[PDB]
Amino acid sequence: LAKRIDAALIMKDGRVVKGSNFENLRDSGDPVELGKFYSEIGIDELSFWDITASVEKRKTMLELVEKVAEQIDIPFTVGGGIHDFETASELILRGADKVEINTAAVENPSLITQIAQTFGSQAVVVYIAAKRVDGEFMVFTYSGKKNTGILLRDWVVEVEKRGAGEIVLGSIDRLGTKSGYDTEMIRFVRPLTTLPIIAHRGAGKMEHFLEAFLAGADAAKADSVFHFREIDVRELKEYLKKHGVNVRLHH
Repeated sequence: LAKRIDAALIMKDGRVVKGSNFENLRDSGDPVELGKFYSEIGIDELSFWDITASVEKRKTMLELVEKVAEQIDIPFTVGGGIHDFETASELILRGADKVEINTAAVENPSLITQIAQTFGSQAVVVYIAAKRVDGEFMVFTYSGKKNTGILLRDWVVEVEKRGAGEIVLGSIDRLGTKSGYDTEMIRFVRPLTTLPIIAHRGAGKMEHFLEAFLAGADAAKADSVFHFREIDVRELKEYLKKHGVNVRLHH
């Protein structure tokens, strides 16, 4: 399949955290307007991550999903504190194409299977945050605070066995950096799974996306480099096509 370019948006209380630099938008911090714009200029899929406070979170995420499904015609994923099947279900039914889970999946891998059995594997995205510790890739939960002691190698295989549809591979060793995606980590995971691999963390320039795809990623996700206009999405896709990457340009 064509390589995918994904834009991630962090949100809180229905607002894009730290907004964006697109002066042309009516509200540069509105996730619906920003997402529709990305879909117009060439983003392939959107992912929304919510960090709203606990008492308003459930209704806030449902309203978000409802609004973006109305206005956007590319697939989108929703995530952020999704801990059980009922929460995932009502978000998909309200409009999301996919849900993203991480900590709750590590603590109860059967949750992956639970969601897939009603919504299909393609609705389940598992985010794996990994980091080198004493020479081994380890899986971390709770926003990177807990070394689970689980080897990246083992968790990737279990995630696929449990029925996930795709994996986001986030390198904690690259967060906040602009030196490139963790291509060693991507190459390490690639032989272990047939699932689509979405690269995350470290992107700083268009060449980093080419590197990630050469490493075996099926998609590359980024956020601030797009929102603050360090990389133009249309230029990025033209650059990748130029150098041989296959990218795309109900009763």
